[PDB]
Amino acid sequence: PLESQYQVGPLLGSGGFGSVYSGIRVSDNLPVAIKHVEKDRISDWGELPNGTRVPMEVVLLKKVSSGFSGVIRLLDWFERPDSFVLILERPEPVQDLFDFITERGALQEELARSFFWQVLEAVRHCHNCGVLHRDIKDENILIDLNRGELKLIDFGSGALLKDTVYTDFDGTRVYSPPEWIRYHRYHGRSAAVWSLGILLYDMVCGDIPFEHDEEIIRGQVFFRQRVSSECQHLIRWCLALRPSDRPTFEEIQNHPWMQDVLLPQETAEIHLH
Ligand SMILES: N[C@H]1CCCN(c2cncc(-c3[nH]nc4ccc(-c5c(F)cccc5F)cc34)n2)C1
Repeated sequence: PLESQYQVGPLLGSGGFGSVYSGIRVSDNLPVAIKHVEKDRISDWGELPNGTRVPMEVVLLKKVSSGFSGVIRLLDWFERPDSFVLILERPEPVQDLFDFITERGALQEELARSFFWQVLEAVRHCHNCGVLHRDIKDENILIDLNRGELKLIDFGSGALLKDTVYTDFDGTRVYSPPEWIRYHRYHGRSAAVWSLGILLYDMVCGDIPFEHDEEIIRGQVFFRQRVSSECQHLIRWCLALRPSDRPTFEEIQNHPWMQDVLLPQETAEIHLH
């Protein structure tokens, strides 16, 4: 059962994603997150190998939860009469990248370089497992403050990775590529790289670059903060209006601005602790 397995604490959040409660596995005080969601509010269904009709979020999660990674992992789940309850990891102390930036203002480039890299590595992981997150942002990235490690969260907008076109999008708008805005059509990888450019700008500037459809499609990036020239270049390269002019993951990771990254543990010693 559940309540017998987990001792539910206070509500951590609630929204489209449902309601998230702080919790702890009784077996070993492991800190966990307990996410509840009503079936009636589930749009994207799918099924496990054994063919169980579960939320696509569960399918994906299970696919990226094997072994170590920068993705909060799904420990266990439960089906209820009118809802699904997922048991997910819970760093402690932890803080999402949104509040972190909101608190600290634009980040130092060395810190951003560390964070972004970890992000990239986690997205390459997801794609290896054939999963497309579809909603990468500072709100869906948690920071394990004592480790300096970032974890991806919220796969309820995700999709199985595919080489053909996507015509559905239910992720964050201002983070949506121009090709979706204009044509309602996009491809996995390249649309991902567009959101990774929004994120990078977001870190180094403290706020996303575009706000209106007009801005997203014009593709003009103005820097509100003092950013290195190498960094503005990588950012403008990810925000290339034409999907095929955007860099590949390997290209992003091989960008000058991305050399000499600090490992997590030092990132924490230097910028968090
Ligand atoms: N739109 C996003 C924004 C954040 C909440 N959302 C989701 C969606 N799917 C999984 C998890 C989630 N899985 N494990 C967790 C441990 C802590 C906290 C956590 C936290 F550290 C700080 C504030 C709020 C929190 F919810 C969340 C966790 N969270 C929706």
